[PDB]
Amino acid sequence: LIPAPPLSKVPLQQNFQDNQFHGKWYQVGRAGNAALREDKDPQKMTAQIYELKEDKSYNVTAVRFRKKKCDYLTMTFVPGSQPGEFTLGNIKSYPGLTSYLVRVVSTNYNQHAMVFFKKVSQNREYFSITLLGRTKELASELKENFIRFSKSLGLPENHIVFPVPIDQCIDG
Ligand SMILES: O=C(O)CN(CC(=O)O)[C@H](Cc1ccc(NC(=S)NC(CO)(CO)CO)cc1)CN(CC(=O)O)[C@H]1CCCC[C@@H]1N(CC(=O)O)CC(=O)O
Ligand SMILES: [Y+3]
Repeated sequence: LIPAPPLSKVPLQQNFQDNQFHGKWYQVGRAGNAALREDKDPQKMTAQIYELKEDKSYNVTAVRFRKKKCDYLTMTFVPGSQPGEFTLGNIKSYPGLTSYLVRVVSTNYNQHAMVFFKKVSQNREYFSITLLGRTKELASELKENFIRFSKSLGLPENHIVFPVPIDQCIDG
């Protein structure tokens, strides 16, 4: 594990528009401070649906292709006073999770987004950054910008992964 960065190093998308951020996003890139993992099984891409609710929170559902079937997980992001920042609803329901924070760093809403996550699980602090795309593939310039932002946070190139687009489940 590499140290979580001070929030002052993590920008917040100016004038965040929650109703433009809703809908389907693909995780085209991700970088975390965690385990690094050896595996001759390539990482498959996942999709996330940000469902904006009446209480202004998002029910975020991710889906992955696993054991020949589709596997879903939904988490509720509760808005803070600063637009684009969130905390986790019903944290007691997640075994081991004691702190959780979300910050939308940047997005143009119709193509891409970069989201920062910081959490404490079983007394260890983890953080990650994801590159979301409206499509499964994004321009090399957006991926390089994501790579340099991840680096700016102290993450080495080998912690950065661009999951392989697949057809199963995520075209949901
Ligand atoms: O985020 C993705 O798109 C791929 N993720 C992996 C990754 O980031 O490397 C998982 C993928 C994922 C899919 C299905 C199951 N389903 C299970 S646990 N299902 C049973 C377990 O049997 C529990 O409900 C059964 O239903 C678990 C894992 C989904 N993640 C949760 C995770 O990483 O644990 C997302 C879940 C929805 C909220 C946003 C969240 N992450 C968004 C992000 O990283 O950009 C932030 C975060 O991870 O804190
Ligand atoms: Y995730």
